[PDB]
Amino acid sequence: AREAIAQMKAAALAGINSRLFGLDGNISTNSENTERHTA
Amino acid sequence: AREAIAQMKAAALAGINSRLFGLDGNISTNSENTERHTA
Repeated sequence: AREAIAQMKAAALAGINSRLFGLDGNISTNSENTERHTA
Repeated sequence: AREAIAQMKAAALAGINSRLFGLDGNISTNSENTERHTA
């Protein structure tokens, strides 16, 4: 049975790419403006 | 008659090869695979 177990564990895991990062929360698509308006 | 009996017993047994074994039950024409399949 020691063989058959390892065959199961290996058969049920393939293609799963770990990729320890998820996604970052910090977005900056465009920097902050910091300018004014007048008439 | 002691002679004639022994002649019968010897005449009626010839070519019979004893061969105390019959046949074994254990067959192994090809060993057991123990491998998997995936897509």
